[PDB]
Amino acid sequence: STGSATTTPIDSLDDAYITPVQIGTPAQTLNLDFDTGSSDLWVFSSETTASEVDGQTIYTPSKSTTAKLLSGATWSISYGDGSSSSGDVYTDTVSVGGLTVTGQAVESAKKVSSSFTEDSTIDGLLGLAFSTLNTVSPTQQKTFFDNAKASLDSPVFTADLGYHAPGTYNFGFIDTTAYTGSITYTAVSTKQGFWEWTSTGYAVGSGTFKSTSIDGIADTGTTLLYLPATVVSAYWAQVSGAKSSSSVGGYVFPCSATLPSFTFGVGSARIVIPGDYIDFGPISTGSSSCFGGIQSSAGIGINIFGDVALKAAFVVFNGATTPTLGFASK
Ligand SMILES: O=C(N1CCC[C@@H](O)C1)C1(c2ccccc2)CC1
Repeated sequence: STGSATTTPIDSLDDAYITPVQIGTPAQTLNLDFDTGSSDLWVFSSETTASEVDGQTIYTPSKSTTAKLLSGATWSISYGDGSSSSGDVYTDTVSVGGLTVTGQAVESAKKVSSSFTEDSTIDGLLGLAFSTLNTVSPTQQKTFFDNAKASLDSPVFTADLGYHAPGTYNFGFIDTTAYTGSITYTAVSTKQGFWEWTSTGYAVGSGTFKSTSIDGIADTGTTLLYLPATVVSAYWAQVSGAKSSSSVGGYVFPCSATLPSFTFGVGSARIVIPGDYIDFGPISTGSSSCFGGIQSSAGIGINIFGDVALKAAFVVFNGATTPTLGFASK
């Protein structure tokens, strides 16, 4: 089997991407944030504290003939940005782009943090990291990909995120028309439950490439590119007027600037992120200070190849017995 679904930016800045997902019988379609950095499929629901729902589409298990309460099971998760949600668990039929999993754990939110309430465009998350990170207790549950894997034509999914444009998540096949040149594959460590890999270095603009190992995660659920402070300083040094602002929470730059590209290594191959992809616009409405898309990972504890990086590439998440990651230009 295979599945193919379009993923759409939630706003003009590509702050996140949403992908329609069918849950239950008859289908209830929710727009979920596919997140390769976590492993819970959770949704706004009829059980979510009413004051914490503001425009989201909710899953109502009592209206689904295939929903079954997973007795005794609860979940609770916190994300890198300090957001969180928690609740109880149903199993139900879940389809993405024509690919159906029966008995998928669908984590129903009783509580969500303010950041989720305030984003009317995201109805939940669909985790695509390794199932070892799944938070369901006392019986850990499998991700949608982990459940679908054995039925797929090939045990893979691909992320093809657009810059200010829709893109695609494919399950079970590699669309050879969706990228240029060849896909370069690179080793993955699953020890922390992430799609963790080691970039071979970087370049800033037309500068010379610096060979250096940068260990990080491929995370579709993180907006920006978070890299070591040395690397980030070298980037922003090439933008007149750019500075790290403690008050704003990272590097900012004059909105009148033309940003240089940033290149990252994947083995001997190179992925080029155009300068425009690094512009996240005014820090507040009407400001001439703009927020940068490349930021320091110093305060995080891990480097994160988020959407800014991934949208520059066609990315293969290969879930074979020994997982790997593949990157191609497009
Ligand atoms: O809605 C979110 N956004 C991310 C920040 C920019 C916003 O436009 C979108 C939040 C989120 C999404 C996915 C994972 C963790 C947190 C904070 C709730």
